[PDB]
Amino acid sequence: TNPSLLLTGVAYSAFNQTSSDACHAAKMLILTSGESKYQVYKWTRGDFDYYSNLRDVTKMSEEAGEGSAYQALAHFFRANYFYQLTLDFGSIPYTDALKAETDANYQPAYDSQEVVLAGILKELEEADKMLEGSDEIISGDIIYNGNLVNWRKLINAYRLRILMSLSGKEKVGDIDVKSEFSKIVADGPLMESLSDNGQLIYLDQQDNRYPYFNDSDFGSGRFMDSTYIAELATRQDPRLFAVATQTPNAEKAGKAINDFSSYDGGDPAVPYSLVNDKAVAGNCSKPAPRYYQTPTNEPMVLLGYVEQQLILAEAVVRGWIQGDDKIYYESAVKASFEFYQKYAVSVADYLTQDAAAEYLRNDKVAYSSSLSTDEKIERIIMQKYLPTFLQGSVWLPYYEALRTGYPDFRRAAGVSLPYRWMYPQDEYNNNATHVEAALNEQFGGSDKTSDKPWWLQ
Ligand SMILES: [Cl-]
Ligand SMILES: [Cl-]
Ligand SMILES: [Cl-]
Repeated sequence: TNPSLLLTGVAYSAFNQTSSDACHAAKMLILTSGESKYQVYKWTRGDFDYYSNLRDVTKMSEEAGEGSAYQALAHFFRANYFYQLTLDFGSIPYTDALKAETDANYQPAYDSQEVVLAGILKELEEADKMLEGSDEIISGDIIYNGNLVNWRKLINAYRLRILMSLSGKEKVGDIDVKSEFSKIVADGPLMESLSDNGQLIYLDQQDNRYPYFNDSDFGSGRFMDSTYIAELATRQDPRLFAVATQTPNAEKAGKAINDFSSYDGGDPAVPYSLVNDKAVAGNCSKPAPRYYQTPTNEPMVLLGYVEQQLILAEAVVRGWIQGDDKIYYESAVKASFEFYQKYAVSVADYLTQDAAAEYLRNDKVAYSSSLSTDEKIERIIMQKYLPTFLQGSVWLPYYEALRTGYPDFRRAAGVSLPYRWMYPQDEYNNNATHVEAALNEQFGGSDKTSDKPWWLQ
């Protein structure tokens, strides 16, 4: 082996992450054949599966030369997995992780969420610095074909993602959140267009195909959530056509593809049996068939230009940086249309830049200085949320709803949105002392999905 071969594997695994479960929690999909615990906020324990991925990252770093670009990339991959892990749980193994075998008698101590977040922000800072000005020629880079500047852009965008998630904090470790954010924007580099997306391209070849291709979970029981359809339809958003089918009955009636009334979903917060009746009757939309019938569908975007620009828009509104928030917002929306136009081939004519410009003039979408601050934030977060259908943002749109309040996810009376996940049973079984110490440091001994983690306090 060699680091190039290992990079290919590490990069594929990281950039191929996606979560249909998250899309139930984020009110895009429903299950009508049974109760989805994600749809109705009944999850309990999470899992530590990303530690296996982290062990592969470690192997790639150990095989590479000290100070090499591969080592910089390892910091990026570590940051991405640790960020996702800490958002799930709070305190997690970090500094003490990955030093013994997974099945060793020794199991790792947990670091506080603040320590993890500050740590990975510093790892990303180090990665950006390591790559700066580098003439190193790497191989196996299936994301950016060896362009180290593109990696720096992605690293910096990721730092902004993390920092914006910490909008409720002045400091994280010794890092001043707003001043660090501003410094990164000033220094750059940042993604400049959709071409700079941190995304994985799929190919019609063994082990290289889109992850939902021929996924059996797309048959019976899977439909669009009525609230997501409504968010799109009320904005006259033609990305609706790209993500969803018409209802079977609307198709039968010969309603136009761009007739917003020909799309409908099921109510996620009523008993599923009632919504199954609506779906059986032919009155619910399903995910577009390209999501499971095409071997390359669309690239999986770990972190893209659309999100980056909307992070920047929010930072302007919050006063963290100067800039034109309207054009950050509009550049993001326009780029999202450009993305869907490429991959939603059957509805591409509705997704031109002329269509984007019209969409941006719609009620509920149009952005201007006269809007209230809360309205601006809602606009921005909504545009971050809408294009994350079956995408590489994984649970992040759910956590952004916890941070910002947007969207306000439909749920039955008395149902709370979980803040986090409980620790895996395996941790209680084999790492009990360290788990107990983590619960005592965080929540006075409690481990509940309703325990509010540090980043939201
Ligand atoms: Cl090397
Ligand atoms: Cl570990
Ligand atoms: Cl478990």
